[PDB]
Amino acid sequence: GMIYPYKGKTPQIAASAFIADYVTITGDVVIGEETSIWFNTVIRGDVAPTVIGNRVNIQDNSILHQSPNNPLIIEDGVTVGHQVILHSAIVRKNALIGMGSIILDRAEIGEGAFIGAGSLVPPGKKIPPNTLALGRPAKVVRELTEDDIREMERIRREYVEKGQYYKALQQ
Amino acid sequence: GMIYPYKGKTPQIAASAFIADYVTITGDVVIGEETSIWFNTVIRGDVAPTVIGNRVNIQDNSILHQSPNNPLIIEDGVTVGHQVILHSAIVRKNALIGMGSIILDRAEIGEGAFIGAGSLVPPGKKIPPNTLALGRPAKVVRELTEDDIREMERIRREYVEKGQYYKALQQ
Amino acid sequence: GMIYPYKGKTPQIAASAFIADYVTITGDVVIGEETSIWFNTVIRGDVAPTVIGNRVNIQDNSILHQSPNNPLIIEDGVTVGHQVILHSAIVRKNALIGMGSIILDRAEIGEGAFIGAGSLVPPGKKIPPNTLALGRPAKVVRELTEDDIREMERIRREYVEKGQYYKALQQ
Ligand SMILES: [Mg+2]
Ligand SMILES: [Mg+2]
Ligand SMILES: [Mg+2]
Repeated sequence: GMIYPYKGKTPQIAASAFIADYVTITGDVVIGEETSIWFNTVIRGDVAPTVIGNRVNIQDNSILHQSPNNPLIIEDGVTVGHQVILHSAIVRKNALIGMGSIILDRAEIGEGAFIGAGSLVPPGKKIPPNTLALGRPAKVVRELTEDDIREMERIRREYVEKGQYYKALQQ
Repeated sequence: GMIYPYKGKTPQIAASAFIADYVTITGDVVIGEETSIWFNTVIRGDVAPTVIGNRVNIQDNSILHQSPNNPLIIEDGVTVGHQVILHSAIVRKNALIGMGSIILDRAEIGEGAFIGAGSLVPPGKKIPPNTLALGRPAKVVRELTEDDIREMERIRREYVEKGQYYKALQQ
Repeated sequence: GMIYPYKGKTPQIAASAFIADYVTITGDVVIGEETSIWFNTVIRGDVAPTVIGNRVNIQDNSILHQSPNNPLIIEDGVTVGHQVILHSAIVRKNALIGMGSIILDRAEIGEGAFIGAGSLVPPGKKIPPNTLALGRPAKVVRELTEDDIREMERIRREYVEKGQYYKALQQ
């Protein structure tokens, strides 16, 4: 793993966090408790602040960055799939970002919302809490069911465990 | 090059296989002879079985993973383009996956099929063998001319050559 | 950072160029003065020549490659966003390729053109200089305003400086 400062700012990573290999984190970045950053993921906090909560999982090959004056916020329990681009996005508690998705500047993903795989959420777009949105540009296609919420809950719990397991293996 | 075991399962890589730098391979994964896994690709076998045939090429920055109970099967001679996401997908012999595509769960890609760049094959979708499928979601547009099929044999064979060449350089 | 020669040709990189960690560059590749190749980017020059001008920035997780007899050309001042796939593209002076885009074989991006995020420019497609192209397939929708051009100027100016800043930390 690579850690780099930027103009006097360095990442603040919880001790329980898992930082996979070939990951790069730089600048003004805060990573919460039990959160896991998977393989080859890049997080450059050299434009605006980046705050990632607890028990969050940033899956493999993702890119997190920002545009001027637009902080990147990822609250507790969030799941972000493989190869996702988060650019100054605001991702509220428990949301899930489908793999291969691009979440643009100031777009706000509602609490518990689910973004389908391969979607593009345009600048400033707000996705209502607990809904399913997908497409390019992403549109809400329906609100979530209790079965969807159960699986989202299962996914983030699973990843907390996998992160701890891989963290151990890193010996 | 990073190899990790996962819960009792450890990657089994053929001797003639080329595993590029910054590649990560974990758990229940099996890689065949003469296949090449290119730069930054991530293959996490921690959800379900992953089997990769012989003479296969998985190009740069790809992500291979699985959903529960859905193995990831990639038969012989398959060409996986740059930065592709394969999730519990079943790719039949000699098929070609265009760069930037996303093949989702239980989606089966028929033998000799050609998935156009930037495509997204939805969960459970079956793609007829010997056909060309494009779009998001991918739709079959036509059949492959003998010329197409020969360009695929040319690519497939070419990557076995490059695979062994870079493998030599590595050493 | 990995630097590999290919079939007797080794990458020629200006001394002022910044090459981030986990970057892989091989073969027939020329990188100009002060350009910055960001984290996890892959530049494989093993099929056709690749020439990258000066003060260019290739952002994190991008992949540059070619098709037979189709050189990959990127002139001075070009900005290519995160996770971009450039395959035998001809990118003219000062153009900007939005993050998550796929620019295909023989496609040419006119001087100062701006490709919107997540776009796909099909093979052979030509984008007029100083225009905004969006979508998949991408389509020209309008012309760039005066401060759109001003912003583009600001962008490549910061990356030239940011690359030099990170370059120093690297040492
Ligand atoms: Mg950026
Ligand atoms: Mg997965
Ligand atoms: Mg290629």
